[PDB]
Amino acid sequence: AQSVPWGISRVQAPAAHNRGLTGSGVKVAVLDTGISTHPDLNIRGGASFVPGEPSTQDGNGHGTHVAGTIAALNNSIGVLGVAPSAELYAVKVLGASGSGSVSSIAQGLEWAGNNGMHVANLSLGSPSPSATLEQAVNSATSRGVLVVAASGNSGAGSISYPARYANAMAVGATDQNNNRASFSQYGAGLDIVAPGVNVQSTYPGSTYASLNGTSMATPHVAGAAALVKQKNPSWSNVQIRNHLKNTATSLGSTNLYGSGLVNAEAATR
Ligand SMILES: [Ca+2]
Ligand SMILES: [Ca+2]
Repeated sequence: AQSVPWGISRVQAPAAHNRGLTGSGVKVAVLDTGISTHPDLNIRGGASFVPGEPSTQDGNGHGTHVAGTIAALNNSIGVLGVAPSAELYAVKVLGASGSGSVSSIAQGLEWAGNNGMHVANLSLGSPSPSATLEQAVNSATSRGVLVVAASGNSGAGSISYPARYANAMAVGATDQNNNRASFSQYGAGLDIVAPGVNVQSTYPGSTYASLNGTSMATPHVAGAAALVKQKNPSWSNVQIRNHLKNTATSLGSTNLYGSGLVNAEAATR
């Protein structure tokens, strides 16, 4: 029995699936705690930049969960990703405690750029600016990677790093009423929002779990970006970013919502 998580429907990913767009041939790096083998996931490869964790498997759960929102397989089990044919790469930059260093994150962004990733999902933050982080972001972006990052779960009216840097697409979280989730950070730099409450996805152990956070919102956008790239293979990171905002459903102040709610139907028309 396959279920479709509410968020996947809300961004209207199955309309895009019906048009034949599933993210096929699009390479997506998940910079997180790793990704575990799972019957509803296909991992094409990856790299670890965590000291003394040479494998890319997930000892936390967060990365596996984020990965399934992007690319859970279309079949008779589990859930369904926004872009269920995307090519998933596990880039481990966070440890089991869900924490890492800017050194690790930057090395991951370097690798993504160097290995031709189209999209880099960064469901993570730093509260404090880091030059190393911003140059890493800038670097990946000039190589052609589209960097998507979580705004943060503190509830404040400013957003975390590296989401706050110009070349990273900043994603906040909405609830089932399409309101801003109380924890979702907002303010200057916010680009767009996506479902981030009660998000069911894949979890280590061959199982499924429901989590809340802007970390859960971000992969909806990463997924939607892979659909736009399959339909428009010559488009740049910047064209995709702009088209997602331009086609999003408007929710009110840009301070709070960015351009609004990502809409995969409208972006693949
Ligand atoms: Ca499935
Ligand atoms: Ca930004």
